Amino acid sequence: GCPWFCIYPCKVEPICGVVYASRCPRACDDD
Repeated sequence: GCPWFCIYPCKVEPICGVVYASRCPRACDDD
């Protein structure tokens, strides 16, 4: 299943970008 951090992105980087990369493995299959 996809993590909600990756499903519901935010527009404030790099704090969102860092967590995005770390909390969205290929497991999500890009939704």
